Amino acid sequence: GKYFGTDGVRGVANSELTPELAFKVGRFGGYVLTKDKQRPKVLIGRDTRISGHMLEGALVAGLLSIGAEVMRLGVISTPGVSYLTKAMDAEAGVMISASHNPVQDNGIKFFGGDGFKLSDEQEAEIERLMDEPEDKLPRPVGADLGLVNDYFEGGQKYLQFLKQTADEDFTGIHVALDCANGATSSLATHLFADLDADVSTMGTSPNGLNINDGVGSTHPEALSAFVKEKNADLGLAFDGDGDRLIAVDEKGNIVDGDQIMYICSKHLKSEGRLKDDTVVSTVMSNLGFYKALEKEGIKSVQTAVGDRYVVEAMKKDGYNVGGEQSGHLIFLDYNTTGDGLLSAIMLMNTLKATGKPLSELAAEMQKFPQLLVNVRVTDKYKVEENEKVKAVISEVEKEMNGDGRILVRPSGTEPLVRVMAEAKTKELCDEYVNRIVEVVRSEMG
Amino acid sequence: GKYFGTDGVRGVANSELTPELAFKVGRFGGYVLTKDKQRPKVLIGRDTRISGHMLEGALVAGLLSIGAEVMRLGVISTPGVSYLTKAMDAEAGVMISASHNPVQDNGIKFFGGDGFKLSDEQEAEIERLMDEPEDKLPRPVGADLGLVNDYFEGGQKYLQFLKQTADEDFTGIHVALDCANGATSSLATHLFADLDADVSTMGTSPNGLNINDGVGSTHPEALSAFVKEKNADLGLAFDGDGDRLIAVDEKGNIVDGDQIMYICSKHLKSEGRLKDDTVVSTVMSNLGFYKALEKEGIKSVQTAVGDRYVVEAMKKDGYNVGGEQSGHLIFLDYNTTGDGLLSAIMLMNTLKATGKPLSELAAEMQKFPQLLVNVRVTDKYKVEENEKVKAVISEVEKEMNGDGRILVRPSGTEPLVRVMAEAKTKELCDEYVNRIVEVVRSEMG
Ligand SMILES: [Mg+2]
Ligand SMILES: [Mg+2]
Repeated sequence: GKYFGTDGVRGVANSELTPELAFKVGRFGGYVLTKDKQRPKVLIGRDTRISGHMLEGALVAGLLSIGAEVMRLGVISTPGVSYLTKAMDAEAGVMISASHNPVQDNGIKFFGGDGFKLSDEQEAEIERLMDEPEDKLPRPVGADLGLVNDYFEGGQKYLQFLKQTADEDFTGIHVALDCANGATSSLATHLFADLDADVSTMGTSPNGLNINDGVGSTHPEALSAFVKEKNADLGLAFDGDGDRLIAVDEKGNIVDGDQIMYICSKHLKSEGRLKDDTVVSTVMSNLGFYKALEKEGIKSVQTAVGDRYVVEAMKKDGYNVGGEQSGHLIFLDYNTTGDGLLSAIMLMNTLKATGKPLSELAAEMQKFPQLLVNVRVTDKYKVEENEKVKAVISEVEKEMNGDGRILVRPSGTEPLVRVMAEAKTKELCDEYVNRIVEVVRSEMG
Repeated sequence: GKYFGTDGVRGVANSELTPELAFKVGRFGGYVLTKDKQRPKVLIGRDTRISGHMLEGALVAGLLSIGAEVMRLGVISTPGVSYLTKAMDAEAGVMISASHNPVQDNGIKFFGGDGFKLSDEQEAEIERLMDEPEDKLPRPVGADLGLVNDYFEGGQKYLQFLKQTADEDFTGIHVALDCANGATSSLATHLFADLDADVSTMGTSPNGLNINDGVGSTHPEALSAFVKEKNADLGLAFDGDGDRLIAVDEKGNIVDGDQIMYICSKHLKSEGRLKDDTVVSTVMSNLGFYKALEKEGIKSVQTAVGDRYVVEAMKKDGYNVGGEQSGHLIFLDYNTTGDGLLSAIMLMNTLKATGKPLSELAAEMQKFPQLLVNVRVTDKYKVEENEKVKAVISEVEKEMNGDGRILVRPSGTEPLVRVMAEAKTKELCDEYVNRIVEVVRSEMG
């Protein structure tokens, strides 16, 4: 009924996301794409998950059973697929991965020919075919059967395109890489060695079991240690499929996606390349990122959470740069989806154009402290309105006067509500939250 | 109910032999083998059929969904699989091919750990699982899932083993190869170039569509032309999966499996290596092959048609050499199934040990002429007994007195009977058949 969430088709591999489903996906999916060509060119990529092989085989089988021309890519980052499908006029690109999730999980994600996600009505038709119980789709025979020519060389192409967006050799910079034991493990090390940086690596020994196991964008603490240990200029932590980037300065502090977006968009404005000097972001972004934008004369468009809205916003009005705090950054001049390595190169560009250390460049955006307090309440759903709670909030907001932010949303999992403040100091956070919290306890408990 | 015929699982690819079935085969097949190891090592090979890829993917998926360790071999001859599985203590070997059949057809064939076909009771259990409508077999998750390490280097191993059975370099011999555009296309050319023979090739440009297309063991007429055209010492014509060999002499005449068996078994007797100086063959063999055996003091055991009986016979009583007229020859000292390249090397061994041309060596076995006549009859099933027909046959037989043979068997397809004589001359054939034929017309018509 719905197999395509916001990440395409996800599940625990073999339990929920069965090789049986990956076959029907590939078989019906290639049908929906058979309205263009009747030999649609389709690219498959995967990350280093052990189940990728089981799913790639079953999925490739379905694509060849309706006549699609299949191009195995091997293990490559999701950006690589997006770039490659558009750069080789393919009708689609599939990526088998579950990003930063644990190893038992896998997923199937589709790209149409433009390098963006598959159109929402195309995904619709697929789902409507997978709920009929009788496959009456064609079964080509003999030479009408699908044909496979592998392209394990495609990584080298994507690599050479990234290398061409480097403004100059990164000589003299000692960089440390955490590749999450995932899709970027071989790509990243070849990319930065080839730009003549000094490269120390970790999380680059994938074996099908160890993806995002205390490594990668979402477990940056290890890379923090490894940078201080090897006295590196910075650390780069991609996630399992290479669409996120989180950095680490020479002093070992985490540099999140808000700060990277700041650092780079300010670099692009400095070169005339940021278009309309605007930057698209989500509501997930820290208040002091907007503050830092106004102080550098960069307008901002804010959207709802989710890659699809950030990219839709940039597309409508020609925007050059977008991103979320998670490390997902889109440089629409170069690639149609978030690209960890691309982010990394723009970051390195800034490091060598300004000669400053990454500590200093991340300083120029002051993050506002946040504070969460969880109030157990009897019925968490009748606080949306309340003359005493909704009042104390509006009071607290205008008092802040744009140098702070409130958010109160009932938990879904549990019988409690989450009160969260951003302010310019931890102490303003404490009081602002405690005002709202103590009147919430006045009703429920 | 029965999916495993004498060639394992055959069908037209995607119509009858669907990627769906290849999945259940791989999934249930690896289960039946999970009673040994619970991570059974399984080898897959294939020929150059375009559908091999679709079936290999689906089949590999099923093997990984019950935890088998899968070793893709790439394209390799059926002998290669048999040799390799036994030489690497694997629990099974799968070969995806349909031999000499047209390209739209494919098949799945299983080898147990000994390098012989899977035990007949193991194949039984598989079939009994594929007729239950509810897969309640395990579904390992996470690291319990199957694991794949490719071994495309395995051809080079099989190649180096064959190269070690060559009694000496084949220098000075100009050999022509017809590889049917199949599994032996890359193996054969590297093997004979490496033994320093002068090598002309044809049917070695496979593209997934052109397997056994007027080339290979069963269409030898092209290789006949190509040998005369390039003035070669001999031609070798393997079939689609490399288990058959048919040769061609310098004058362009076909040398069938009876004659190869003769030529080689006489060579092995000459070196003390033919064991009990016996040779196993089928009833399909030409009468003058037996005659030629008695004249060289080689005993013979004769069996029913089918690889499985020839190999069972050799196994019971330790026999060294066996084979059918089709080119399928077993050299149990070296490999557990028919091996085209192996046959070829034994043949080359003889050519260089005796210095004679292949014309002369094939001369020493005089084939008896055969003759078939087809008699339309009203009910072809009441000639098994007939006082007038069964009498004229016994008469004709004892007259021949062991220098001839009769066979009369009703056609299945049609309303007629086939009368077939072997005699020492075409004229004895003509009369012997016409006697039997004219009394058959005396009843039916
Ligand atoms: Mg991701
Ligand atoms: Mg064969």
